[PDB]
Amino acid sequence: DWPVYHRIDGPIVMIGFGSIGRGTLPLIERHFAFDRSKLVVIDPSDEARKLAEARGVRFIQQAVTRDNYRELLVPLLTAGPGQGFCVNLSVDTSSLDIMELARENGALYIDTVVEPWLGFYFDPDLKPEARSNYALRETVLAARRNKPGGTTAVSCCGANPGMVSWFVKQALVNLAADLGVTGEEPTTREEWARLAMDLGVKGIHIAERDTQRASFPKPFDVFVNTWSVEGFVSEGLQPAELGWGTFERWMPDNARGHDSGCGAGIYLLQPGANTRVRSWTPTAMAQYGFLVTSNESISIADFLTVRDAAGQAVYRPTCHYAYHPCNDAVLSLHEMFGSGKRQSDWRILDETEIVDGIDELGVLLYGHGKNAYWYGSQLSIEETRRIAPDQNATGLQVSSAVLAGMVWALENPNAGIVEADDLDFRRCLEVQTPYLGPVVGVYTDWTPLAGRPGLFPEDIDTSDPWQFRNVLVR
Amino acid sequence: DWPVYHRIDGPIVMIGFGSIGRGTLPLIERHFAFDRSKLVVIDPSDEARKLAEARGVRFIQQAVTRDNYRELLVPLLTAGPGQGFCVNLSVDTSSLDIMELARENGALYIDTVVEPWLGFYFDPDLKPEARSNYALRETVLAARRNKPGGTTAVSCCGANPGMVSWFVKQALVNLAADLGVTGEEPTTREEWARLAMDLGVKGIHIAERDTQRASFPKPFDVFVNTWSVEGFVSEGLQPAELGWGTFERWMPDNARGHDSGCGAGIYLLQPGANTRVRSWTPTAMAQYGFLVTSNESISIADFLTVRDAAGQAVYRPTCHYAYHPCNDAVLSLHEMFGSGKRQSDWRILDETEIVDGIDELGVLLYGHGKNAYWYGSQLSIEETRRIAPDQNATGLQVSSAVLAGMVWALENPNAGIVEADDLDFRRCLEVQTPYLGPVVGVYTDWTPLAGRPGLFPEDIDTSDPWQFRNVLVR
Ligand SMILES: NC(=O)c1ccc[n+]([C@@H]2O[C@H](COP(=O)([O-])OP(=O)(O)OC[C@H]3O[C@@H](n4cnc5c(N)ncnc54)[C@H](O)[C@@H]3O)[C@@H](O)[C@H]2O)c1
Ligand SMILES: NC(=O)c1ccc[n+]([C@@H]2O[C@H](COP(=O)([O-])OP(=O)(O)OC[C@H]3O[C@@H](n4cnc5c(N)ncnc54)[C@H](O)[C@@H]3O)[C@@H](O)[C@H]2O)c1
Ligand SMILES: N=C(N)NCCCCN
Ligand SMILES: N=C(N)NCCCCN
Repeated sequence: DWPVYHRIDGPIVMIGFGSIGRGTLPLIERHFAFDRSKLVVIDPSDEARKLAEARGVRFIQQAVTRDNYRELLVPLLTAGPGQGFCVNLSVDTSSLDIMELARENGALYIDTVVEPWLGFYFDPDLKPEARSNYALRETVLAARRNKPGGTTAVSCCGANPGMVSWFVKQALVNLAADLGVTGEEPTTREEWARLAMDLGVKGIHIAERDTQRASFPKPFDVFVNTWSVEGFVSEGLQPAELGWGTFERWMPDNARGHDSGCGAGIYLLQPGANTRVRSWTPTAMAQYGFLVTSNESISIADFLTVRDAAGQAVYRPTCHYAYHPCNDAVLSLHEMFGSGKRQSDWRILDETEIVDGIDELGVLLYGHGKNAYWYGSQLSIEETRRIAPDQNATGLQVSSAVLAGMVWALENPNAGIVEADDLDFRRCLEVQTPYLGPVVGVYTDWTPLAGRPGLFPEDIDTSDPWQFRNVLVR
Repeated sequence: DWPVYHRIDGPIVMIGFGSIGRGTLPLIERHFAFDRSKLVVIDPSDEARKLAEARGVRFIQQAVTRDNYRELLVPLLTAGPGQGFCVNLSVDTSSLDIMELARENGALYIDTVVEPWLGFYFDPDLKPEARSNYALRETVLAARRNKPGGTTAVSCCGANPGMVSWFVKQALVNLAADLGVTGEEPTTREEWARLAMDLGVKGIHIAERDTQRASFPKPFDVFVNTWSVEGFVSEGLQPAELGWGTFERWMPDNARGHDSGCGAGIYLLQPGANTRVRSWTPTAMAQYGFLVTSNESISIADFLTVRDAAGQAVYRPTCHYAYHPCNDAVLSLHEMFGSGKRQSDWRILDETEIVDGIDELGVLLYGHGKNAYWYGSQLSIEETRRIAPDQNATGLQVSSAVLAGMVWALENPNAGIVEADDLDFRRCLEVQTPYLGPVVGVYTDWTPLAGRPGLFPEDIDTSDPWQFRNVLVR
């Protein structure tokens, strides 16, 4: 039977009951021991309420806001008798503020994104830099510097960001082993960064192809996706953003850096979901991905940075998302950007509405001696239905990563604010792997210069195929 | 009863029996009197052979090539009694060479495209300019100069190019009445151009939205379209191309012109089917179109050119395609350009495989006192099935235009080499309109600057919304 990993000796407050909350609830019920009445879900949606009622769980129909979050969450999280867990799977709420509240009150915390309070992105006074995930992540890093240690709070532990950080570590270990380099895995950040450097990893794509197909044709003026439409659209309209590698010799005119922080990132003055990059996955082969911002684009690049004695970064990989979402989402983006406005309506594909497909999600490490190596999950919708209810393949990759992060936090409850790169990757993947379907590593000789130059002149760097100059669709 | 317009007393030689041939042959049988045994269909494919045999129509299973076209076609064209008609609906054949052969032998000719002999576009020696439809059109214009008058040959008489030239004329007439511009209806090229000038038409999009949806989900590694995949892909990989208006104040760095010829065109050093433009149709509202080259982009701009005494152009409209193909074609393009190569397979949607949708195809005239005006056809697949067999809505707009061109050529058989702009638009529309479904004019206040500037800085021209600088997606 399914492993029960830990007892939760206090309230479980789930904030948000959308596609991820719905997929995560049954895993929490499955894998943790707790009096069922300890769990309560908070979401303003009527649709969410009706589903919660059907699932028999306590439900509070309320939006968490800057104005009410303390009066609402403090009593719920401290109801006792022991340590509670705030599982934040919402939109429109401040990850940082909720995380800091949980910590102040001794509750564990996890989320899958650094989200700001509602209103954040449509303020007519926020410059593009302030919209970036770099900036948002810096608020979390600052919180950690201000209050080191204390109760564990796991930031950005979904599929991506989240799981993909563990994939990068496993991929680095495999690359070394495949070269016949034996010896202990790295144990410190510095050792991981040096392993990437020593293997000659120039960069990393979070290389995803979602092939889930709907049972109905795409409706006009409806945005369709396999996870949050609101969240995807919001992220898609943020600047394109990437961790910026030391090997890069060119950036677009509209690229910008940051005055402060870890130094690992740049962003482009254009929306990520309307920015294409040339990339590759095992099922897609060569494909376009969208250069949508993601926390791990920065966090992984930062994590794998090697500095000289003077503190200057001398090695860092490029890192960014190369996302090919489901066909209906591709059409939805073309519709949205073509119209200049959000569709009037949206829907998230339910497992009952998906005829077939997988969410192929992995990390593509490139520039090393074997050119490119993709490592990740090929979870199908059919396998998903066999192993976890109320979600599609996209959702299960996320919900199972939340499960893994929750197990890690319960096992390591005094670790302070941590990112996915800080967790024990082997333990997290041991928890998650039952929900990931095939997890495979595949080498390819494909590069962004395959078939180039073609019929027209192009500004390419033929000496270094994986330069962003060659990857970016221009 | 359907009108039988004329008797055709000689051979009817149909070159190519793909999607358009299959839709055109029944209209030919319906609307012309002739002995059925005088029709001959030539196509290399077994698929076509079986379809022609099912119709009891004479079939020759050959590819027409530069090597064989004279020995193959001359006996067919001249079999008598009296004047034959060459109906060229093929790919991979030289429109100019076959046209010249037909003329030399006194046969009428019609096609829907200026196509080169197979091998043309894979010539790695070929400079981009030589790939352009402007160049191909110039070979036809030079043929007309070399041999003025003589037997009628109608070049590029499909839906677009073809029918849309007639829509431009009607739209100009409608604009003149709605704007209160007095004067007799034009009856010469010079008068038409002067009317466009007087109305202040800055430019024209061939503004198309195909909403035909398939009964099956898009297959991986299959290019799906509603008409020729080979043709669309070929055109899609040609340079983006447009008739270039005198009002334009900016062109991109990768734009180029021509050293000779009519002067009406530019092209961009990038593939047209991977070039997006901001455009509009009544059903789509604001949308992206692809800037795919088309003969009429040049022919309409040229036709509507006003010159001073020196022969310098003082007015000319911008004119180009802004094509939003069916959803499966949009996905197919993303797949093809993302992979850097043609899919392994392709299919053209049969009417039996289309669940719903329309081919909304018109002309969007902009820059005048009522901003923008769209005029064209909203033909649905349902209406298509009721009125014509063996084709979808895309096919019927094309096949009915070929019918109109054939009627016109029979009534005007010594007009020499002509384009759709040279034909009597009222007579052609009188023949075609029964097959076009709703034909409507719609004004809109939309402009390419709607919603702009937005979240990010953009290199726009705020002085004049319709500038190509604002239309082109960068
Ligand atoms: N790291 C990853 O891999 C990953 C993957 C998917 C989603 N996410 C993120 O997880 C979150 C949930 O995604 P989803 O697919 O479930 O989204 P969703 O849009 O399906 O659901 C979001 C839910 O939040 C609720 N909500 C809105 N305002 C709220 C408020 N003020 N307080 C409480 N709840 C509120 C909505 O009613 C909705 O049910 C999103 O922020 C998304 O960006 C991360
Ligand atoms: N102006 C317009 O509106 C318009 C619209 C659609 C198509 N077209 C053009 O019309 C033509 C026909 O389109 P379609 O949808 O029927 O294309 P299709 O791809 O369905 O059919 C093309 C046919 O040509 C045949 N063919 C190939 N090589 C040949 C050769 N050497 N000699 C004779 N036949 C040969 C093929 O076997 C096939 O049956 C294409 O060139 C296309 O570009 C124009
Ligand atoms: N990483 C993002 N920008 N969004 C969340 C993506 C989740 C789909 N695997
Ligand atoms: N005009 C072209 N480039 N191709 C022909 C398109 C026919 C779709 N109405």
